[PDB]
Amino acid sequence: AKKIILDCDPGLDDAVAILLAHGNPEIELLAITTVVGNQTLAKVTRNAQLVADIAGITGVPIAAGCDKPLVRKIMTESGMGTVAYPAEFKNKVDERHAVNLIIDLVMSHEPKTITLVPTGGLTNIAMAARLEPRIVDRVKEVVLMGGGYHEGNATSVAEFNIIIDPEAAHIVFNESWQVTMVGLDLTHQALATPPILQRVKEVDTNPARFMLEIMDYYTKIYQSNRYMAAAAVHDPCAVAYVIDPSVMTTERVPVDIELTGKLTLGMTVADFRNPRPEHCHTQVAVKLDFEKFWGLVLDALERIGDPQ
Amino acid sequence: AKKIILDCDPGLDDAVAILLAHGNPEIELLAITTVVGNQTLAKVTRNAQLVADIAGITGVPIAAGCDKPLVRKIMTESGMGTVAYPAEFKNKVDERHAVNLIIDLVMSHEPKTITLVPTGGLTNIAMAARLEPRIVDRVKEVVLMGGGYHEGNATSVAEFNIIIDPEAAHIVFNESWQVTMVGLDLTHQALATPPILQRVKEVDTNPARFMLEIMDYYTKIYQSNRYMAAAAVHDPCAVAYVIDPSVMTTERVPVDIELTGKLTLGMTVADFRNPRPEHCHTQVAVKLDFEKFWGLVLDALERIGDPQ
Amino acid sequence: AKKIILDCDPGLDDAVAILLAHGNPEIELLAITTVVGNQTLAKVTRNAQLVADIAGITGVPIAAGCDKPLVRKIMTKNKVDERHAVNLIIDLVMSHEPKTITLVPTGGLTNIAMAARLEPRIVDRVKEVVLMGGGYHEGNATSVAEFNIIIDPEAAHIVFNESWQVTMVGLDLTHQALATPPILQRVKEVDTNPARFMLEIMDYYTKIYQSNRYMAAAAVHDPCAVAYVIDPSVMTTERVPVDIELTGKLTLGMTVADFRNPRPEHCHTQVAVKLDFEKFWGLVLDALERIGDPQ
Amino acid sequence: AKKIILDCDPGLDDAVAILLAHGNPEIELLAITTVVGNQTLAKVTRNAQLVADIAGITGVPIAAGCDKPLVRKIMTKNKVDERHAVNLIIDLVMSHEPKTITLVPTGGLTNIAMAARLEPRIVDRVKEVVLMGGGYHEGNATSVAEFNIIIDPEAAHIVFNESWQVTMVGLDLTHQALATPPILQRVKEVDTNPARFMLEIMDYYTKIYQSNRYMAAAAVHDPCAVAYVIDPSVMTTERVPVDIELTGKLTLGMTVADFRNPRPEHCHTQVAVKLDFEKFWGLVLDALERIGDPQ
Ligand SMILES: [K+]
Ligand SMILES: [K+]
Ligand SMILES: [K+]
Ligand SMILES: [K+]
Repeated sequence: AKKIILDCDPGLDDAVAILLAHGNPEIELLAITTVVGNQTLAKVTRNAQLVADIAGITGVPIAAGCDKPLVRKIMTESGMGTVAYPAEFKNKVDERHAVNLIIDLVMSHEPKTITLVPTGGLTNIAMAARLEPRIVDRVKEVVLMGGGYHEGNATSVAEFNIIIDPEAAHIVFNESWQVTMVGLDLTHQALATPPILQRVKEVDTNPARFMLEIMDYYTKIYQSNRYMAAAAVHDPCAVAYVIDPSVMTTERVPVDIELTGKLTLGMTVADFRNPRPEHCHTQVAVKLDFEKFWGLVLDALERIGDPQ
Repeated sequence: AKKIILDCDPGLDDAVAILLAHGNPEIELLAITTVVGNQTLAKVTRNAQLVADIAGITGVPIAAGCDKPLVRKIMTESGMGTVAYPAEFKNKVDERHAVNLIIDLVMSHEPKTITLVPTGGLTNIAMAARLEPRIVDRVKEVVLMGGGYHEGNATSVAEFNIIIDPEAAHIVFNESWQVTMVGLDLTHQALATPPILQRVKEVDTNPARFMLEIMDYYTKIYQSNRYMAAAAVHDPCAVAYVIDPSVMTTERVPVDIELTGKLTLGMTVADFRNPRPEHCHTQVAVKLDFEKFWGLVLDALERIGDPQ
Repeated sequence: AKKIILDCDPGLDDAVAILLAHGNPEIELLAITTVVGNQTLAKVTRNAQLVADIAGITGVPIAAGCDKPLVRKIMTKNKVDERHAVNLIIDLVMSHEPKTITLVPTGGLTNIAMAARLEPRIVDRVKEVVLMGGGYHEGNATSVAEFNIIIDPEAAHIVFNESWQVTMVGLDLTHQALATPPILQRVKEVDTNPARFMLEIMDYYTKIYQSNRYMAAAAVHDPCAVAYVIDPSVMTTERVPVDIELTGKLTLGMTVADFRNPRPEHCHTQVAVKLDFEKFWGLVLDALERIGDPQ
Repeated sequence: AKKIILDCDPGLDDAVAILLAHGNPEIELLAITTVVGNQTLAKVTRNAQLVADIAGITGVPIAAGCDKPLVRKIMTKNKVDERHAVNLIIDLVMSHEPKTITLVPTGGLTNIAMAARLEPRIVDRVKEVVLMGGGYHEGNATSVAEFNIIIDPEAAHIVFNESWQVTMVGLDLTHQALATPPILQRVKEVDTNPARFMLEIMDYYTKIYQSNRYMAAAAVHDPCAVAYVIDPSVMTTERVPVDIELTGKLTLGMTVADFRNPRPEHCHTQVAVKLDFEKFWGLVLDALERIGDPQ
């Protein structure tokens, strides 16, 4: 079965993550919920709509959530890359706010059956926990793509999804549900190598082309500032985890969030020190199983086929 | 008319505030919403129920809101003082969460017609703004009892309602609605002097006795640590303001909230310095009109009469 | 009698405080120390030399102390002892009997702090500390902080946290020390080059500041610190606890005082409140007369 | 040749670092400075005197520096120059040619910081700074911070922010410097009271720490700093920017390094990574031999 709710801010990675989730047979996408990111909530939502349509997704609500972080200010493109949007989408946005939507699903289903998988800022997730504390013990677990125990990108020590809303992050990590942090340390191992891209080209389906198109567009921009032999895809990793834990190793360690540091704001602070606790609701992802991971993505694509 | 929503955490002051609001003919109480305080959300809510019943209030929802602050931990009695609760209340709690309730009222009414009057931590108010940004331009204004520009109590520089949830406070003060801060600087002038208490005793109504009972109980505890000739009542002041601005002087000054200080956490930072801006959505209360203020309370009592 | 060590970052008010220090009989000026202020240490030292000459002061060593705050980046005739203010300070205190000197800082506390940490024995020989810094319900560098504290918050934290007796002559008081027209008169009619040197300075930096807007009158600050020394009776004080904010984003460098009431009996800090305009001004004036004309 | 000034807070590792400093031919030990550490300055000085005797060291001045961190509250035969480490330090640097000494701090940076602020001319005479402090992906005092940094964060901030060349021999490296059984052998077979004095100390503080749990082996830290001096080749280093966290609640005192990649060409800081166990240990050992038996 494996029922989830994908909370994301569709830029390249979220799209793959949506594709994988939609395409993998062990996942049941209950919803796609959206959150402000490096692009506005409105833009990110269209993007999600765009993907939904490409992948041929149906009967899965896409709800927009929070347009700004809890407390911090964000204080700072045509379609998605070179892909134009149709004048109108097939898939529309619900009117329930992602937050309100997440609480109902959770509360309307059996306990410990839904996994939350956030791939952007933690704001909706945080709001929902604070708004309906009951959802924290119902949820099966929280598997998120974010943070980095020994690696940063937004900064020397910090990861985007976290620095974006450190309080929401603080809320989420300190609630009691079980939390799996799939951070930069793992994700950086997820390289779309030439052989992989080739394999993708071989699938020859609209969605596969679309994927490569957006990969190409973003990769260039990225691998254009400096040099990346290859770019890594992050978000899908979280989903891959729910499909099959064994796809990476994890470590049980306490992780909390820095809200006050000048240099270390948003750092996901991990304590791998001498006595490791007996009871810890947090864990970090360490090693990726490359072949299995990319097998999963390729599989999802083959199954999606050419919808429409 | 004067439609409001009273967001409070009923301990002594909130009760008077509810009495005044219910009893004054220029106020239309749309709702009583509850928030975690120095007592748990559950306890505070009963207290509100208790008052509602004493005052003979009807058709005004009492909704419970947030049970903890946004990010901080609170990390720390029989009826209400000597007053016992009945086995069951006449007034029940809605099921809409205060937050959800505040958004509907606001959104279901004409723009700029509802005044928010928070008398406890700002958590519900903050949650609702973040959850439905639209409510910020609809609301007439926000008149809150909290803060202190030159006076603290929770600490040397800080006031309870603010130190309790500094982020919620930060959210509220930084949103764009018009905000009137009725802080310790004003409130401390609101003394229940012997003559006043006498005047209250002269009203001779159940609600008046009840008031004195709770006044007495809390006053003793308070005026028992050290010496208060008289205790001041805070919360009602906010309400008095909406009934009639002229009851106190205010000053337009920018006010923001300290979230990082070691000594100054939660301080409502006010800038009364050399060029005062031309456009400022914040203002502070400075001088109380004692006679008019206590006249208002005495009036409300006379009008409430003896309900039931 | 009073022995002091006026620590400062000469510019308008320091200058005056210096004059009043010198020209007042009950003040014995062991030394004039220098600290980086709005201006570069160098400039502040020259300045201090200028004024010294101007006041016809001799036998008072003029030492330059620190040129950058402890941790923060500033970010925006008579000679100079080779002594670094800090060492000079230490000796003077080690070199005299206990509780006889009073430290009179009128810039940031960076020499004072350094000195307390280098030789700790001085906080308990020092008679008491009297600074012109802070504001308990007033700010200038910010809504809440004052120029002297915020420049070197750590330093200030240190000083305020030492066990010695500190008297904070903050903005709350100092904003009473007005330079009003009538005053500009009796000063004018003293006719000493210093008296003039006063108004010259009073005015230049009188306007500028009044210039942005409309400080109907100006106020001196630095002197008030001396004033109190000379005659504690000159202004009122409340003994309240005081500490320095180092981490607030809005409140950095705020002199935080607790006036809440239960009041402790054992308080080593206190704050200036009400000033006796008259007494104050006289003092200043007498001193100007007394200096006469520096041969 | 190498002239250094081993700044330290003697306890187990300092002790060794001292031995290796003395007993190594290429090291010329201008002085031994002392700084408050886990122990009181006093105790740390005595200790240093003990060891000095023990090593049969003479002509090396032993000065006590600061007894409390700059701002934070700690909170929980051979004689002592009357020189305060800080002054002593300043002279030595002012008293010799440019770029000839290397500062080797192995406690908190509070004397180094103070000294940089008192006489600024030293950051540009000093050859380079080599400290045993920090951790870039490792912590001991906390998940992320190391004992030497967190003790005096400001001080460390200062040092790391000065323009001089800093080499941080942090936990990442130092946790390689293991005291393994075989090692405990060749040491045992040196048969000098110092050699013994080593294991005596090695063991007492060997167990204790291994005692809480199970440091199969122990590691020395302080020495590694010396080691590098003696032969930079002894361990690898990466030139990355490094700064000190002063305000994080979880991250205070963290040595924050940026390994992100675009890498600047003009970096004055660098970090220790891989150690040559062998080369390291030899060094230590040779030094023990060379000391022979302190007459
Ligand atoms: K994302
Ligand atoms: K209240
Ligand atoms: K000054
Ligand atoms: K050490």
